[PDB]
Amino acid sequence: PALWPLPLSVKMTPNLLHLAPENFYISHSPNSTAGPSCTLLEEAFRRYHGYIFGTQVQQLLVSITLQSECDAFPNISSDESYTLLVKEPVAVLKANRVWGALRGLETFSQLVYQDSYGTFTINESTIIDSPRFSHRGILIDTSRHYLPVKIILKTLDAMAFNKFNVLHWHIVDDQSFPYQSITFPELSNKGSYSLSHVYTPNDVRMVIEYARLRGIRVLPEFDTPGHTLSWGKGQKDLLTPCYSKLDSFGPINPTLNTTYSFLTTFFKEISEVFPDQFIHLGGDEVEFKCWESNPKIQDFMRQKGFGTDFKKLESFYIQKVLDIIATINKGSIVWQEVFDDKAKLAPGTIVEVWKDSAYPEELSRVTASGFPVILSAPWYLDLISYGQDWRKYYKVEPLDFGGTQKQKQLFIGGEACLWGEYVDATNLTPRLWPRASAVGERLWSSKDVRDMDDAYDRLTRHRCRMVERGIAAQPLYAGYCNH
Amino acid sequence: PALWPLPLSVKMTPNLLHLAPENFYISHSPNSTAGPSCTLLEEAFRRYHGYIFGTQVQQLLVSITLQSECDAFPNISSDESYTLLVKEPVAVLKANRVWGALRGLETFSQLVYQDSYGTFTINESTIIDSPRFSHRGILIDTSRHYLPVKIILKTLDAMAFNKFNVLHWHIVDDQSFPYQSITFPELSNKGSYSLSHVYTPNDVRMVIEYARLRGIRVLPEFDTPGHTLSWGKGQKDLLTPCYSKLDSFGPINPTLNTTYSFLTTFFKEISEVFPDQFIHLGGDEVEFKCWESNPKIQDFMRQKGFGTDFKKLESFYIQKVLDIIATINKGSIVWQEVFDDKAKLAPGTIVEVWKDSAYPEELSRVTASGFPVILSAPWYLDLISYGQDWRKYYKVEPLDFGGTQKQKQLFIGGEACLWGEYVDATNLTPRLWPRASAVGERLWSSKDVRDMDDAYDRLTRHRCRMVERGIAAQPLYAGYCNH
Ligand SMILES: *[C@@H]1O[C@H](CO)[C@@H](O[C@@H]2O[C@H](CO)[C@@H](O)[C@H](O)[C@H]2NC(C)=O)[C@H](O)[C@H]1NC(C)=O
Ligand SMILES: *[C@@H]1O[C@H](CO)[C@@H](O[C@@H]2O[C@H](CO)[C@@H](O)[C@H](O)[C@H]2NC(C)=O)[C@H](O)[C@H]1NC(C)=O
Ligand SMILES: CC(=O)N[C@H]1C(=O)O[C@H](CO)[C@@H](O)[C@@H]1O
Ligand SMILES: CC(=O)N[C@H]1C(=O)O[C@H](CO)[C@@H](O)[C@@H]1O
Ligand SMILES: *[C@@H]1O[C@H](CO)[C@@H](O)[C@H](O)[C@H]1NC(C)=O
Ligand SMILES: *[C@@H]1O[C@H](CO)[C@@H](O)[C@H](O)[C@H]1NC(C)=O
Repeated sequence: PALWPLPLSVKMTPNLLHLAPENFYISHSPNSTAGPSCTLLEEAFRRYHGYIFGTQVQQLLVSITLQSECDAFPNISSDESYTLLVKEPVAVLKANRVWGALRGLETFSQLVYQDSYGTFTINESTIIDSPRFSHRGILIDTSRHYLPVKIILKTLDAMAFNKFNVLHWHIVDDQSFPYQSITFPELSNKGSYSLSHVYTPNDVRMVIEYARLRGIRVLPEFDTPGHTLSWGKGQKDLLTPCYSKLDSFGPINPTLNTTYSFLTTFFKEISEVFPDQFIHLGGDEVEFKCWESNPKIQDFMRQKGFGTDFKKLESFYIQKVLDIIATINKGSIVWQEVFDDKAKLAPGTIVEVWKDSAYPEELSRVTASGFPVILSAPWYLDLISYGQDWRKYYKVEPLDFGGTQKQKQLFIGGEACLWGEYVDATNLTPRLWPRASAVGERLWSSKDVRDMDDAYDRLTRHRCRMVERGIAAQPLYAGYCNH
Repeated sequence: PALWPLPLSVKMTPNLLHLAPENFYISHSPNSTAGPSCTLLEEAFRRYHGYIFGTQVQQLLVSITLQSECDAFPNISSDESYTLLVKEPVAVLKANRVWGALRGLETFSQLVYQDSYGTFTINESTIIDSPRFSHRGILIDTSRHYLPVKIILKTLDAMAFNKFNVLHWHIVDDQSFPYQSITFPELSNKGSYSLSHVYTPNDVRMVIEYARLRGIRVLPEFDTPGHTLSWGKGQKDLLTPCYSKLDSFGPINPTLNTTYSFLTTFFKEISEVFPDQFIHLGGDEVEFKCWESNPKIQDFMRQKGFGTDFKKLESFYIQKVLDIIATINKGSIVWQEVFDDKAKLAPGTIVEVWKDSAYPEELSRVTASGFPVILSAPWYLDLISYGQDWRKYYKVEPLDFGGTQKQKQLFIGGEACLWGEYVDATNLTPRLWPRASAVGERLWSSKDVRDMDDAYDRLTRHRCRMVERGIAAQPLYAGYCNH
């Protein structure tokens, strides 16, 4: 009886219906673009029947209206709207695509409950729902700490329970390179913490398909030019050597052709491994020091007439990378610095705003320039604090920044980020849930859903539900669960 | 060979000795006051054999010098010192009491490591060790959230790995009364979150014996007169009705004869259930408004000539409870307010300093008045923050306050506290370890052990060892463990 996220339009009635575990079917409506050949739906039907059961409404008929997209990979443009008509003798779930059906199945399971005598019950009701924003993501960091594939899958399960639809996989960084590249086997061979802390091509396909079956996009992030210390272990001459030499290395060297030919071969591979339409190129916190200390780079700066402005060198670099992505049928997402340091961005390039200091203004600037924008700044869940910090994440109102409606339309969503300096398998799940659920509701539910007492009431029970489903979500406050 | 806490004296040699898993015995020296009939040692030998193994030193002989105390419960006066002589063919662990042997076994297990080829190895070495402080505790809160017995047992194991010797069990409080009382069945029947959220007499015995086998004291805290809301559900007319009329209640009513007869009977039961010599009476955050609003109490204040000074009414209450404890062969521990509010305490009453505003001065006052003191103030592990907060707990130097040497001798130790408003079985362990390990080394090791790099280096490996032993201790920073 606790809905989370709260659907767009909910109409409940005090009429009670009952379900019989051994005689309740989730089936395909005779009128549907999907049938038993639709693996995604067939698996969801079985999956949710187990989540639900561990007068009589004897069946839930599922009807997909338009071409189902059952065999496709979800996209930022995917329609996740759906309609739920709970009545006897047959309940009906209707949606334009399989994506909306997935969400509706989750909502339906949250409606079913057991009364005082253990009787499976559901109230007669009508639900009309659709997300406020299209990009609702969780960022995981598998470089600062390697995360076993199983916990990544458990995270995707929790994401589906919360209607998140994007897993921003910040797979590599300075400390380690777990991604196993087939065209460049020395990256992980030499950059991984160990050969037992790597993601084989199969581990990757596994995350991706498991995510697809839940309507979740897997956005890979291969951060450059900064945050690339671990890439140097296996790719010679990629990183920039620093000077008082020094045994220190800086960001990727943007003045070498070998750098671009390597990035060209590497991203062609990424374009073939990750089916998502987008590739996050990163571009955050590039340290200019080593570049400036390097003699050859000083000459390159002279030959290009960049003077002493290294943002131009950064821009030069990012623009060549951006161009490579553009030739491999992929879109690009970058951290705000790429935009702030005046790089020339092609239309459609998504900018992710992560810096907390006056981010509403950064939102105006980005959308003013006409670029799609994603907000993560107020949702750095790795920055833990004492108490109910879920309230501050919940209270955020993303569209509160100066701009026209056309500008506001460039805002496509946000992400709760769980960077890994202090996170691994021992503490990931409770740190992530239910704190991220606050971001989930703010990104899915209408802007007006803001009552804190009601939020607390539904979140408390949704958290217990996550625990009964095997997600070690931490408590909101003193209390207990009846599970 | 990552020792934690760092022993008092460690003399290491580069000579390597090796152990044969199938041919390595931990035995009673023929010269020892303990033998096979000593269950505590027999269980430890077995337990540590499994921890160690998941120029040959064939055996580790254990010699207890004075009366063993094998069948007793540990006490604040217990001698935990020991000596470890690691040499071939027989190593020797010698201690005055079994308590020191327990500590020695842990240290011995930390000296054994597997070399590059999986060979069990240990460096020839000599260790002389004893704790800097006698009271080294962890406070758990099973009221704000019920904790299944298994996580309490699990916590006791981690405490042993870290040389903690006191479990401060804040068993009840405002939100729930999990303790099952035989004399007062309704306290838990009506005050627990549910009947499946209680500690039966058997649950309590289990915690107590499991702790004893590890040289850990179980210190019970039944907080009064404040923090007693749940006690009111099953014991009528115990709590003070507040007025202004009001279906509202405050702390325990100190003016009724029924209160003291009830507490006399209740604490007699506690003195029989918990073998530890001390009972923590609590006494923190007593709100006076409810008392002030009660007519009958106002009368009592008049009859007693207390005027409008309710601290006198508080002192009155706690002094009577303190007297009850004194008549049942137990000592008392109280939160600082009892001392601060000028209650008359008998010699030997221990005062726990928990308020962090100028706690060093509070330490000065308490010891100046001649009372033993325990510090928890700077170690509130429930108050989480971003990053390596383990370092701030580690940097604390407890004896840095004004006082003579005699005053300083009254400081008997401290506790790392993990209050439960935001803690239950889903997040307790990773939140508690290795953060509490910092406090563990400050309370055990000498005052001069303060190098941060060395601490970081040993803690990091100690944390991996904890994970290996089944404790989901969270990471200190980026990295990995050689699983
Ligand atoms: C689902 O239906 C039940 C009715 O069977 C609703 O429960 C009733 O709630 C109202 C007001 O809260 C009470 O007056 C009734 O006593 C309840 N029913 C019973 C058992 O008599 C329940 O509120 C409905 N769900 C929602 C949220 O609409
Ligand atoms: C335990 O013994 C080993 C081996 O004698 C010590 O390690 C040697 O340390 C020296 C100098 O630090 C190195 O040159 C050797 O290469 C090491 N031996 C090995 C493993 O090849 C080790 O220091 C001793 N342990 C302690 C803490 O004293
Ligand atoms: C865009 C981004 O967040 N970059 C870095 C940062 O500034 O903070 C995080 C920790 O909070 C780090 O993990 C990231 O590497
Ligand atoms: C002595 C003591 O700590 N008393 C209260 C407090 O002030 O802080 C804790 C939370 O940090 C609460 O759980 C305790 O009930
Ligand atoms: C399918 O559509 C037809 C025609 O609109 C209608 O008569 C029939 O009742 C529908 N069947 C179901 C199960 O919805
Ligand atoms: C026990 O003590 C005796 C007498 O001091 C000594 O001879 C013997 O070696 C000791 N045994 C062991 C195993 O330490």
